[PDB]
Amino acid sequence: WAMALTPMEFARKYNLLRKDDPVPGEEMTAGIEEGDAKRVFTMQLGPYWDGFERCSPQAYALSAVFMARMNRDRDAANNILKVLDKTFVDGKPDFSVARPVMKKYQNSELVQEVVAKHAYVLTVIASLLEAAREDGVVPSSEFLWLKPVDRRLWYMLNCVGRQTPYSEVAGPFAHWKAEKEMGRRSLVPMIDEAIRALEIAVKEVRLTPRQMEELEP
Amino acid sequence: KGPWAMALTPMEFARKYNLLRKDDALLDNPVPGEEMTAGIEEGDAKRVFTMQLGPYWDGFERCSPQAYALSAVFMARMNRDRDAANNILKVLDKTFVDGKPDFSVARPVMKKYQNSELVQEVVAKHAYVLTVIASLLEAAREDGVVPSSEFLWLKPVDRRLWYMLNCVGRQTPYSEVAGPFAHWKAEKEMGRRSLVPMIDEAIRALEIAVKEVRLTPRQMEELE
Repeated sequence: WAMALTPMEFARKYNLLRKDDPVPGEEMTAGIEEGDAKRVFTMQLGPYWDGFERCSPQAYALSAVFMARMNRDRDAANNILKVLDKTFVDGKPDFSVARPVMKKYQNSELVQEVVAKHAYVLTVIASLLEAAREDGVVPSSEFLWLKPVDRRLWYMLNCVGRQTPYSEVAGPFAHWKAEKEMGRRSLVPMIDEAIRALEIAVKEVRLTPRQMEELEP
Repeated sequence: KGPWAMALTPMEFARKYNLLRKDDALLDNPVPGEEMTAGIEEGDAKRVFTMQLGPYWDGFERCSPQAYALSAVFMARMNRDRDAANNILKVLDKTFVDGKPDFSVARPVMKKYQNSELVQEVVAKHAYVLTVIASLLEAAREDGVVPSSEFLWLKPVDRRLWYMLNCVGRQTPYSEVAGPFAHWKAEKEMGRRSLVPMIDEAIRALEIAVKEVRLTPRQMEELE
C-alpha cells in the first residue's frame, strides 16, 4: 500500500531542506527553502475549476455523488458508488454513470453556491464533500478505488473534516481553508499556511550528521 | 503492470505461462470450422493450476494475515454477529487510507468463532486455505450481502485471494484462480476435503477458452 509521505519525507523528496543557522534545543535541525516550497504547494493546487466537463473523470464522478447527496438523492449517489465499485472490481470503472446526475444537479442552488466560492477543482470538490456530509457519513471507504486512480484527490478528500492535511495536499488544503476564511474564491494561490506548517514540522525532526553535511546553504 | 493490473484473459494467461502449443489433433485431422487455433500443453497447465492452490489449511493462525482477518469477518457473519464483522471491515478500511492495515483487530473474533459449529463444518470439508475461505464467504452470504467492494484493499496485498473471493457466486472464474476454483468445486462435489489437487476442470476450461481465439498465421507458426 502506497503510504502518505511524512513532512520530512516530503521535504526530502522535493529538495526543500536547507542549512538554517543557534536556537538551543534545535541542534541537528533543518530549514526550508520557502520559495521552492511555495512552488511545490502551488503545483499541488491543481487546475482551476472551469466547468465540470473539464474535471478529470474521477473528479467529475465523485462531484456528482456529493451533489446528489447535497440534494437529498441518496439513490442517485449510491448508484454511482456501486457501479464504480463493481466496474472497478471488473477491471476499469465506468465514470460515465455519473453524467446523468451531473446534468441534473450541477446548476442546483447548493452546488452553485459551492462553485461560486472556490476557484480550483480540488477546493470545489472538497466543499462538495463537506456539504454532502450534512446528508450522511460519506466516508473515503465508499470510494476506495480512488487511491490508485488519483492519489492527490484521494488525499484531499481524506482531509475534509481534518484539521491537519497530509503534506502532499497541504497546498490545496491551505487554499481551500483560505477561500472559506475570505468568503470568496481566490485564483491567487493562498498557500502560506502550508509553508509555515512544513517549517514547523521539519524543525521537530533531527537529522543525522550525514544528513546535516548534505544541507546546501 | 502494477498491484492493480486487470485480470488476465485466458489467452493472456496461456501466453504468460507458455501453455500454448500446436494442436496435434487438428494438425493431423483438420476441421473446417476450427482453423488457426491453439492447444494447451496439459502437463505444464496442471503444474500452473496446482501452483495456484496455495497452502493447505492447517489452523487459522498459519493463514496469511489478510486471509485470517477476512475469515474472521465471514465467521462472524455465519454466526450472525454483523457488528464484529463490520468492526473488522471499518478498521481495515481506516488503515488503508494512509498506512499499513490492522489485521490484529480480527483476533478476538477468530478466538470466539473458529470452533463454532458452522465454521467447523466448512473447515472439515475443505483442505486448502483458499477453498476454506471461499466456503466461509459463501456461507457468510446467507446472513447478508458481503460484497468484495468492502475489501478492495485486498487486491494490492494478495492478488490471488482477491480474485478467489470475487469468484464466489460466479460460474466461470478468472484464469489466475481457475485452479483453486476448480478444486473448491471438486471438494463440494465429492462431499469431502481433498488434498490431492482436483484441477482438471481448469485445464479443460482453458482449452475451450483458448479454442475460441483465432491466431494470425505468424502466431500459428511460432507455436511449438
